[PDB]
Amino acid sequence: SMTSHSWLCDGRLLCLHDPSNKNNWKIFRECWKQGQPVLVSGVHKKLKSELWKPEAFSQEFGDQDVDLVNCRNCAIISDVKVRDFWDGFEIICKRLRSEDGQPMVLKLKDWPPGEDFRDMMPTRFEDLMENLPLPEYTKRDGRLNLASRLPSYFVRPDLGPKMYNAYGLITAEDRRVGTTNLHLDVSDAVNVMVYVGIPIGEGAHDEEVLKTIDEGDADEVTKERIHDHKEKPGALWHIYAAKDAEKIRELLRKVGEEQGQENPPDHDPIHDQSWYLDQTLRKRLYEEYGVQGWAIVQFLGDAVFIPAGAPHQVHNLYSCIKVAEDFVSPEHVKHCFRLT
Ligand SMILES: Oc1ccc(CN2CCc3ccccc3C2)cc1
Ligand SMILES: [Cl-]
Ligand SMILES: [Cl-]
Ligand SMILES: [Cl-]
Ligand SMILES: [Cl-]
Ligand SMILES: [Mn+2]
Repeated sequence: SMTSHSWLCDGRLLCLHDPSNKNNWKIFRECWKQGQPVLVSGVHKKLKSELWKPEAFSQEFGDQDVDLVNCRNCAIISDVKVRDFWDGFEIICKRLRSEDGQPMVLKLKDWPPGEDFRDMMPTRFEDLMENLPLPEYTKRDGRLNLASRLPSYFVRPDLGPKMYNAYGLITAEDRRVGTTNLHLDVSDAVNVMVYVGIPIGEGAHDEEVLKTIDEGDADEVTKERIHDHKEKPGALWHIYAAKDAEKIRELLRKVGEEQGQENPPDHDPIHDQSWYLDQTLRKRLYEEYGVQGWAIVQFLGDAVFIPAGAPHQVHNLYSCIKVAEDFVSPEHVKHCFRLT
């Protein structure tokens, strides 16, 4: 039967099933007030799927100049054409190669750049903004979005949305690297998976993806989405409560020191955006500091709600197109205040 919601992370994470149901706020606000993330499935079924294809992005925008990042070593690839990224999104034999001659796992940096999404892609902008879940929270003029209503004593989000485009991580060694490193934001955010690209050429990569999900501490209900429903998994997230941020900074200072980094005793390893918590570091955070996170697999059409002040990291299982919008809920506005 079709139901309003279910629970992931062994009862710790709300999953809403109908992205446009006007009754969702009744389910959402109790979990949100506690500082928990929330997942909403099914947003892909509301979108014009022809607007979100990698081939359309290459055809329409391919002559723009951009920078990429090699996810395996953090090296910047400067001043290339955006088609050089998009044409290798799913076809491995078209990817830019590293010195060792392997195809690179690449992230497209800051594209569209700054606040330019609305001006460069007005039809995409309309399609996404009109179909965001929890619209009183997430729409620029929503009654529970304080983004446009606050004085300069608060840090306001930029005008969005923002696009996040990167290849999938492939090997056993890649399991220890992030697409986006551990960091926190002072605004709330909703992040929608609009396209998952399962590649070809090295097409038969199905078992390292299951081992990544399993080692990432993903729940059994999450594994039933793949095996029973054949949903396409895009990315593995770890999210931590805002109240656990200082204990995470203590762990990463101790590890920085063990590894011969020479940081002052006050430095901020979360703001630095330089760490990915692999299986070893997550176990150590739990055993040594008592801190547990939410391990979330974001499938095609899933919208992840990230509370302000919550440390989070992202590991792409396949090639992903994500679009995220920032907002300021009254529940979490304290995290963007500039005093005390
Ligand atoms: O795509 C769909 C997914 C689930 C449903 C099922 N209904 C059940 C009633 C209800 C009440 C409150 C909030 C949500 C719901 C969802 C319908 C469509
Ligand atoms: Cl909070
Ligand atoms: Cl457009
Ligand atoms: Cl709402
Ligand atoms: Cl990063
Ligand atoms: Mn972020």
